Amino acid sequence: APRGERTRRRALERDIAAIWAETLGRDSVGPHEDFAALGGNSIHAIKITNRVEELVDAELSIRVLLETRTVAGMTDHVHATLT
Repeated sequence: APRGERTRRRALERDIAAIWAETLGRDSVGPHEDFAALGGNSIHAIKITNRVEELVDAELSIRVLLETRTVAGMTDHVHATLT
């Protein structure tokens, strides 16, 4: 039962990490790296969030990125909304 839900969530996490990496101009971003430690600013926060919203086809507060601050944290806070 939760093998499936772990697979579901890791797939989202992969995609969100790629959005962060592209936006922040890095080859990749780790699941637990802090947004600000990566040089993330308000412009990046908006772009990442806009793209994650297009990805899951749902509107999300910018607080979702800015209060979780990691790709894994954001994933979980989004994966919840969808569940």
